[PDB]
Amino acid sequence: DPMVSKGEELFTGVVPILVELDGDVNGHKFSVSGEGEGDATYGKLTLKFICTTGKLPVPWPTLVTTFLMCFARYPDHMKQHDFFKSAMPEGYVQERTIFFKDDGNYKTRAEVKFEGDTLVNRIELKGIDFKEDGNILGHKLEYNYNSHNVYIMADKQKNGIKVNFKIRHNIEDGSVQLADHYQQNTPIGDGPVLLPDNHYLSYQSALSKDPNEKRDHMVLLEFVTAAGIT
Repeated sequence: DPMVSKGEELFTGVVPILVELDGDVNGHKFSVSGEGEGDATYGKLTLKFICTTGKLPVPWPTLVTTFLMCFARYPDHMKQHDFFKSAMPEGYVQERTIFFKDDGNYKTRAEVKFEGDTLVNRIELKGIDFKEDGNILGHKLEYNYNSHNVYIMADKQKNGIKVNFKIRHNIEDGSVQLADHYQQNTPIGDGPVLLPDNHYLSYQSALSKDPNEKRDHMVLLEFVTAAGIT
């Protein structure tokens, strides 16, 4: 399939990844740069994020979804459902609103595209209506991450896809902080793109630290596989 092959060819190997985020949460201004590589053949990503403005004013875990769906492993039997690679190299806009229960919300707009051999994820994030002493600005979340599937649906009107999913961030008392995700993606380019039938991506995420790193940071190892059309 010559259409589907174009975007596929870009992901057959290990691809360098650049992430840039510019953020403001309740007037806490911060920037994060991230680097690593992704191997979509295996749905694998390896990333390290640095807060370049000092201390991250929010928990790392809350930014994990915001910090690369083109790196999912879509099985062969599902290749006609891979919107994300089909939009490449011209890329796609990923937009979200993320509602933290009993707290504030994040609004994000990201451009995911190739710049030569590097896959770039450029993000702006605005956070509003957060409680200073809430779980987010008060840093009350565990430094870990639960496995979640995420349900991709076609969004014909936007030449694109939508996603809604809920993340549960474990708290230091057995409580969970919910983060209700609404997401839309649309091509940057004008060309044909795949419009999938409903399916989902399964995510597993592990967070760690680098002993040699003195800046505030997050090491992220992720695996992501498409499923749900049998």
